[PDB]
Amino acid sequence: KKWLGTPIEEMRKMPRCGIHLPSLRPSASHTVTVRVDLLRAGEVPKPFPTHYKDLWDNKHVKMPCSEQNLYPVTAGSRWELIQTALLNKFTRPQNLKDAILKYNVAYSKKWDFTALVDFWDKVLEEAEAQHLYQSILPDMVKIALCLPNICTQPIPLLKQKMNHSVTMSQEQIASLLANAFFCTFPRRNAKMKSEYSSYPDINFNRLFEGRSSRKPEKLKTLFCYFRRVTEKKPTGLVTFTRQSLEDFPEWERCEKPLTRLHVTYEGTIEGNGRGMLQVDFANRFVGGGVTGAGLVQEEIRFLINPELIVSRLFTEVLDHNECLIITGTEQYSEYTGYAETYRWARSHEDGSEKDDWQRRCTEIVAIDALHFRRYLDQFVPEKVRRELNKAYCGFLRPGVPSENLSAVATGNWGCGAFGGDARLKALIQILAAAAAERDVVYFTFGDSELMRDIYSMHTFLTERKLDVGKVYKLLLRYYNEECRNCSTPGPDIKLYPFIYHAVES
Ligand SMILES: Nc1ncnc2c1ncn2[C@@H]1O[C@H](COP(=O)(O)OP(=O)(O)OC[C@H]2NC[C@H](O)[C@@H]2O)[C@@H](O)[C@H]1O
Repeated sequence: KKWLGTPIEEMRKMPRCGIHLPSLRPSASHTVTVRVDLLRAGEVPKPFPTHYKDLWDNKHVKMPCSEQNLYPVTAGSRWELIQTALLNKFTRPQNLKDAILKYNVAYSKKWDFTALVDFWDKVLEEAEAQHLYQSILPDMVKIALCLPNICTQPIPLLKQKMNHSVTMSQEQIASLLANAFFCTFPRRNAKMKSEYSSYPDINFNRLFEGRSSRKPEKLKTLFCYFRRVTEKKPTGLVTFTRQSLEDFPEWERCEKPLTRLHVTYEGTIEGNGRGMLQVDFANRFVGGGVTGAGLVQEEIRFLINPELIVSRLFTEVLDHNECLIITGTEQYSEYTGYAETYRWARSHEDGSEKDDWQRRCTEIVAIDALHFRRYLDQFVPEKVRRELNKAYCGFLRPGVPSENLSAVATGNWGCGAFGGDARLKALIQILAAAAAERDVVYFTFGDSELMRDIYSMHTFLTERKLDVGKVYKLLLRYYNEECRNCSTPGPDIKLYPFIYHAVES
């Protein structure tokens, strides 16, 4: 049997479980960059304000089209330099390289474009390369240079400790990412960098470097997205929300019961978690190394839903008590394989429903697990409380009643690159969801024994009526009784057998 637990169709999904969405209006906590009054279905949103307003300070994104974006000639407008550079024709890779370097002269010998030249000549066919520079690259420049006219409102930086949302259009995002592709964002490339050292990289320069055989598949995935939005302008909105909690459960005395579980070894979070809160196994610098090296769960999601990539422009590094909730992004590509075997399969027509704010019903939460430098560290109670607290922040929607919350679609969070133990992390998530009072759909990603063990454990704890606080205390018991006074890196018994034994006595 390929799944276990509650049947998947008894789990709450959006937009069916949701409360009627109230009128979309700006707020001290909500930035909205489009004309709400003119917002209609299938209609490309209008910007608000109508004409470019500029801020060049330490609270908002520094835009390439700002008058204060200067370069040494006397002080010259780098924006005029960007327009000059890109309005040239592209016949070969060198002409895009030389164009991008005109306004990034400091990095003229730190930036390699080997992956791009190979993609242009070797990987793509002639009719594919010809279509790239005669249609796709020109149409990318048009939307990039229209940034002033499309992004009229300053975009606020989502800093540590801020509970704030920014609601933006897909066309606006299209423009920003087009600018990112051409590496136009100022003050965002420094290594010794001061101001944006706590933000992820935004400019795409590293997408052209290296001799990795997966660089072309990243380009294909992004050029699939760019080709799409260029041809037919997208009409949706995307909300990015930074959540930062101060009051977490007192886990040891939490009387809340466990909730329902559906767990399967077939399918994926994105493929089979439609209308559910889909977890992104993030880096605290959101997006990971999507714009560079790195091609695992987060990056892949960031590439097939590239409108997530723009979050890197305004999202400060996540502290332990924080997550980034992105609602509205569209999936543009399909893929095969994973990491070194990842490949772009084809375009994907997203058939998701949209809400009263014209966002696609796709909620993604970025929560960073801890990167454990050795296996035994994660069982230390403070590391357990941290991961619980991170997941709990990822799942909790205060302001929404629990019966109006979808299930969470998640998986082996923290247990790939970050060396976590899936059984420990599964239980952590199940406990987090229970505190947040939501159901869990778990994808073990091809692992059947893990599915059985997770189900059996959930069932055992449910039928003995043990609450969050009792299970938490068992985890603290596991460390003290079997991990603390431990001879070699491994203890004499694993977590699950310990729980079974300790509860049965
Ligand atoms: N699409 C999908 N669905 C469900 N499960 C998946 C999927 N893709 C991968 N996985 C499973 O999740 C596991 C964890 O993936 P990984 O990307 O290693 O997550 P980590 O949290 O360990 O890694 C965090 C780091 N990696 C990329 C980020 O930028 C972080 O720096 C991985 O081993 C797979 O078993």
